[PDB]
Amino acid sequence: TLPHGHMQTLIFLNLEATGLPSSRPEVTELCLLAVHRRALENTSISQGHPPPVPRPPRVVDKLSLCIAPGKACSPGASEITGLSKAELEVQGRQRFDDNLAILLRAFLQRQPQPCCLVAHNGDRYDFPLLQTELARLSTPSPLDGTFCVDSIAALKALEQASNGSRKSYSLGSIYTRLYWQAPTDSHTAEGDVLTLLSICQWKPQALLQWVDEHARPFSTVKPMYGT
Amino acid sequence: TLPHGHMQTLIFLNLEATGLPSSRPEVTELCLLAVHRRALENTSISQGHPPPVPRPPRVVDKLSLCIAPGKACSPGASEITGLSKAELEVQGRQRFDDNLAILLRAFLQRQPQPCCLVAHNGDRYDFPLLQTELARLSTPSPLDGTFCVDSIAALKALEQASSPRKSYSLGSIYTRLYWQAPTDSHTAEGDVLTLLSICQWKPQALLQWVDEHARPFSTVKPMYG
DNA sequence: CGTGCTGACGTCAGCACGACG
DNA sequence: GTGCTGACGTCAGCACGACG
Ligand SMILES: [Mg+2]
Ligand SMILES: [Mg+2]
Repeated sequence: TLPHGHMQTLIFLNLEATGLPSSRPEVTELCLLAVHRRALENTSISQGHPPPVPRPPRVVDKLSLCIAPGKACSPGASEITGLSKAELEVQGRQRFDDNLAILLRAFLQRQPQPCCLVAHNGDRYDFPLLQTELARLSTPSPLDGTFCVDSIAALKALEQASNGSRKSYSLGSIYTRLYWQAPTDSHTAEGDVLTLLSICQWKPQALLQWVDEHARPFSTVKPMYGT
Repeated sequence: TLPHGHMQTLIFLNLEATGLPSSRPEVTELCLLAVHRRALENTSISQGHPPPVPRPPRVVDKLSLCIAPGKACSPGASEITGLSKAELEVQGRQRFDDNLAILLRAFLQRQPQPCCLVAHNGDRYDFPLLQTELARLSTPSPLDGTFCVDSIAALKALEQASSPRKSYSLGSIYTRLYWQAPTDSHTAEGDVLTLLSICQWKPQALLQWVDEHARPFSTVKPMYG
């Protein structure tokens, strides 16, 4: 019926990095926003046209970190994120190390199981990358026993509530289509995490149902690249 | 002199709890916002009357957690924070436990040293309460080696830019500097951001003051035992 | 009876390039 | 390389009611 059961926690995830998948990129900034199932069900369903941007739930756990990469950012990436290896290193940020894994483990162990990660284009980007960054380490994966889904597929599925042109599923395109405003704090880890949360809160009940149906273990995601 | 060196990181801190010091209160929500020295110094300079609310730095490590207490919130505490033991437990939030200490340790270890906490009224409330919660645990204090200060003291100091009986509550100071109300009132993160704005008013002066007044968190005495 | 139309489904070659930083 | 899409082959379902 439901592989793995009803998800008790969604953790909304977004990464910034040195560049794109060709480039064997490294993670520059990470954000996690953990929301319990109830919290999301209790989102208000008060929708005219346009419906207002849903207000985040009161109760939320959040983690936002900047990470020094082992290589420079592409000029392109450093433009759009507002980050650079020079600046992270003059500010004393660390690499993606075992210590960061211990942090992530403890954050996740505070969330009730089962537990699903949620990232826009996460099947192709955030989950492989993270998997690579984590395999490098001496510790055991903090993400073992955790599940994951991609919000593009979620929102594609959900826009079977209505047929014009074939339309974009980029984070921004979706937000604007649904709420008729520009989103904000673009290409900062937390900012896009909050945008993502807003689009998932559009139809909470339907989303959870779909997450429950399509959730798969993080341990099956294959690394973007190796060594 | 400068008793412990230049502080390389400021961690802005704020708690919500089940009540006030005469209850033996427990922590319900906790936010840490870590900003490097340089990131503070690179804040754009306040000018004009009022000056605009400074924009937070780009580079920031942030932690926000809700925590289930072992006892009920007071009616007053629940109203003002928007949190209640019932709601925290239906949502599966945990106690302040050994695992949370590990978490906090790892967060702090990611910050360059020396490192100072900053809390509004922390000398009387946040630091002792935190000290209390930590002493209950089987682990060592994650805050060994970390320093602390109170922002009420710093902001008193800094407002002898004028030459004079004001209120030094968080909202009073903000309204005084920026002529606006602050926004997400009595949510751990909200008031941390409001605190950061305050501290970004005269970034240089503040860091000077923090360097002179930072003291070890180990010397803070618990609220209760 | 067979014959032969129709609509549903799974497959695959061909085509336009998304969507992450 | 990915990820839609339309063309094609296949198959199950359905309509015929023919005759002495
Ligand atoms: Mg994204
Ligand atoms: Mg306070």
